[PDB]
Amino acid sequence: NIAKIIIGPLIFVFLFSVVIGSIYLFLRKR
Repeated sequence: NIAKIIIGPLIFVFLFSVVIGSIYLFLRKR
């Protein structure tokens, strides 16, 4: 297999997790 193939979902879930996750903190912030 290739590493890139793994980077695809790895970066998609990683980047997305951070983005969406950021809201979890923002909402708490006041």
